[PDB]
Amino acid sequence: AALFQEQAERSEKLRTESYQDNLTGLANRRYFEMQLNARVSNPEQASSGYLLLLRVKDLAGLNQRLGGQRTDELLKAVGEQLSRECAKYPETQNLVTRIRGGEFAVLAPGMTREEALQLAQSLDSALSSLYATGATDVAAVASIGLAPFAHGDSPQAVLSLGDQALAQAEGQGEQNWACLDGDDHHAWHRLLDQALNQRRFELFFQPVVAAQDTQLVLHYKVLSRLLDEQGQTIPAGRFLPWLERFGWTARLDRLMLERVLEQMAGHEESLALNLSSATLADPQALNKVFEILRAHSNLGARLTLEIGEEQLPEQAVLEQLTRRLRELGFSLSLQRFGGRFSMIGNLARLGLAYLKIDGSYIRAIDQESDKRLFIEAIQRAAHSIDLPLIAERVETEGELSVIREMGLYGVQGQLFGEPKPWG
Repeated sequence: AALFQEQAERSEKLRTESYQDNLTGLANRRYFEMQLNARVSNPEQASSGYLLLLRVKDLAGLNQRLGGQRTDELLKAVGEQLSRECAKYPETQNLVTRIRGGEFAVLAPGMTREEALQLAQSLDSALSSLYATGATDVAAVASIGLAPFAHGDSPQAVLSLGDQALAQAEGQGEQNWACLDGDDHHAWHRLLDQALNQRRFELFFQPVVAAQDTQLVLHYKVLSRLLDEQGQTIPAGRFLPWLERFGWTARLDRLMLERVLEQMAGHEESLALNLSSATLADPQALNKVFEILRAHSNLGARLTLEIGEEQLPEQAVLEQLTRRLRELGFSLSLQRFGGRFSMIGNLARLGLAYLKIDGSYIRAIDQESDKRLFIEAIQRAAHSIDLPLIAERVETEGELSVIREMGLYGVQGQLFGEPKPWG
């Protein structure tokens, strides 16, 4: 509709003005804090990783010697070099940010120490091109700091050692980057290859219930758990980066889908299951998926496939993708959605089942008006195309009462039950 188009635009303007750095087009400090806050807390996404901080050298002197305009161009050029170098690490998607003046930050969930050293050094070399270019007249260009973080670290503390790493880089008149002080890489490689071959991944399930009546179950989200040697389960937050590191995500998708379709035959409930970019990229993996769905036409009305917003293929592949699924009787949704409509585009025509809102916007939504205001704008656009919204990571009675007020369709999170075994 022209109505959708207009509502989506308001929504984008609000997203951009709220969460995007005007100058560079990167994310801003608020978005980075929201992400750091949330991305250090949930079991499904990587526990550990690295924070990278980057500080342009002598910003004030540059402004004085080169002028404000020439300095703004350098800042954008720095932002662009940072995007390029981080692109190699798909987990940094949407987490490349400009904090203050000449200070940038990137969060890299799951990144190993070896990878962080590689990024530091490749970024350093990249940025040196900005001196050769004359974009800056400081030969050193910028200071870089890397600091590790784990699940359960306070965001304040993570920023603090990011700052120490950065300060350590500075006291070295010599060397622009510093990394603060596997494994075991080989154990994960063998653990995972075997586990896949042996089908030793369990299905866990988390209820997704109606926001407007929490006793009513909408579907169960399926989550993958790895068994250890003692039949203990390991969370996806820990193993998934390794699978992606080894390039085995598509293997898990295939195993998970066959297993889910086997288990659905014994009951009448609806389920949802991830479909990774890994599966979507290899046409041979994709076709096995269609093959597998064709054989289970009967279950299509009960299974929704979910793609992460950060893993969306081209609108073209997306459009045909929803088309093939619809012919098989299976439905498609987005999860981790952050309102990037200029990236979905033809959304109105996809006939998606729902959009699940990234838990980062939901956390503390009863206490942070910018989040509440942004989700309301998304609900406005979605409402006009009859596309329901489902909030992820609802943990609090306060968050839930606000989601109700906003008239959203669904809610999921600790408040309603953790991922557990079952039917």
